[PDB]
Amino acid sequence: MNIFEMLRIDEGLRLKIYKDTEGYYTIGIGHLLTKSPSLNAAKSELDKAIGRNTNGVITKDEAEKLFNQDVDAAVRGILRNAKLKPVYDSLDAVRRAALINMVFQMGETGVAGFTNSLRMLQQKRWDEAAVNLAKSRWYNQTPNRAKRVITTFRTGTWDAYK
Ligand SMILES: [Cl-]
Ligand SMILES: [Cl-]
Repeated sequence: MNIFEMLRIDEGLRLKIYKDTEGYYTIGIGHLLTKSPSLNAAKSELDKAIGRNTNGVITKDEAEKLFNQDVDAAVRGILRNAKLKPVYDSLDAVRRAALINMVFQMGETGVAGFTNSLRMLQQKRWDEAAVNLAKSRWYNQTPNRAKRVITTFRTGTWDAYK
């Protein structure tokens, strides 16, 4: 298990434009295209992202290319953020993947707002952090996925993804 296999489980793989759990146009392995309700706007974002005039359909290789870029972008966002970087640096590689997962789903600014959970993670108060993380819109709207990520923070193992 690693961050790519983890997010592939959590996000799935779809080669045609679909709506994510929030209703937003998405493709591939959780590649958000736009929050606009216009399918045409989403297709324009897709064509720009891929470099060709699709029409809402991509290949598996193309989906994996976006995925690699999106995982990169999550890590780079963590490292450039003054709240997220110290927490990330303080973690083991398994829990680092859990934080990347959160940033992939919600964005750098969103995760950086979890001030109290971030402090508990920095303090390595794993059970307390897990309780605090679940007190969130995140957990309520995607509870099975959040439970997997929270278990990863709590245990530092991949048990929730086996
Ligand atoms: Cl993008
Ligand atoms: Cl879920």
